[PDB]
Amino acid sequence: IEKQMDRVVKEMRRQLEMIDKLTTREIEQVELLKRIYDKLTVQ
Amino acid sequence: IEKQMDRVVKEMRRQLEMIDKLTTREIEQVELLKRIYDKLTVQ
Amino acid sequence: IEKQMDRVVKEMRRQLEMIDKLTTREIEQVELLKRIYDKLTVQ
Amino acid sequence: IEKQMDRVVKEMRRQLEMIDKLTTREIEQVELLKRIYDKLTVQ
Ligand SMILES: [Sr+2]
Repeated sequence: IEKQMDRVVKEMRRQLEMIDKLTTREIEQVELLKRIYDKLTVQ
Repeated sequence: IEKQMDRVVKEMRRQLEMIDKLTTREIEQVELLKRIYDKLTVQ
Repeated sequence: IEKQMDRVVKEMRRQLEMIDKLTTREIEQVELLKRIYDKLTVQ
Repeated sequence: IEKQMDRVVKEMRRQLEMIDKLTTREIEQVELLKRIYDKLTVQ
């Protein structure tokens, strides 16, 4: 069963790398949203 | 296999931190989107 | 070790429920984004 | 524990499907955000 647990650890870390990237992309969306809102506010 | 099991548990704790971040950022984004839509729509 | 694997299955399903909710929320963001873009396009 | 291990593998496959969706939707959102920002900015 150690062969299977080995595959699980590897896949979890691969999927986490993907979620990590997603997290970075979401930060950009927030910053872009704030910029868009400012273009719509008098200043 | 206890060593492998420990690795799995720590990856899950790491993943939880990431989901928490995605969840809170998602809220910030949607609230921003609604505000932006309102700035463009007849009130 | 069955006690630990039991906790892993439960936690994975709990975290997936969270990702499932996130997925639904993201669909809304896309639909909201399309509506915002249309308010900015002549028609 | 092989039965529990199988449950874990299937949850991971389910999670992957979800991450794939989040990843593709995120792209659609950012491209929309950039287009919206452009519609509001001097070109
Ligand atoms: Sr988003």
